[PDB]
Amino acid sequence: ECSGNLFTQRTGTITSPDYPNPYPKSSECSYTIDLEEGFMVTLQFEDIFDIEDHPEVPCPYDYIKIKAGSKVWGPFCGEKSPEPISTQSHSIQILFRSDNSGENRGWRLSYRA
Ligand SMILES: [Ca+2]
Repeated sequence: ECSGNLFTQRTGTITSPDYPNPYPKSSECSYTIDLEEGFMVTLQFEDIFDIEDHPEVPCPYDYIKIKAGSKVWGPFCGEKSPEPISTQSHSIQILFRSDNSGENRGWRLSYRA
C-alpha cells in the first residue's frame, strides 16, 4: 500500500518503496504535491534510477509518470535518469506502477518550490 501520499511542504525527497532495494511487485504508488497557486514545483531525479524496461516496447512493465495540469512527463523506465522537470505548477501528481516480476532498485526524486 503506497497510494494517496499528500505533501504540502515546499521541499521534499520521495522514493519508490524500499529504495534503493528492489521495489515491491504489483506496486501502485501515488504522491501528490499540493502547494498554494503561484508556487512552481521543480523536480530532479537523484542517485540510482533503475526501473524495469523492454528492448522493443516503451515501458510496458513498470514506470513512473508525472502529471501537472494538462502536462504529462513520462512514462519513464530503464536505467537513465530522467532530466529535471520545471513543472510550472503548484499541483503535481507522481504515479508509479510495477508488474508482478523482476528486480530493480527504483527511483529517488527531490522537489522544491
Ligand atoms: Ca517489474
